[PDB]
Amino acid sequence: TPYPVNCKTDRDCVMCGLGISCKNGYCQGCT
Repeated sequence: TPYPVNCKTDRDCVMCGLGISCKNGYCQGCT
């Protein structure tokens, strides 16, 4: 889930999935 998945860019949330939209320093919705 994109709850505790932080990031700056799209591929920064790679931990969540393959290309995740990054919100205010977090994950929007990976796979």
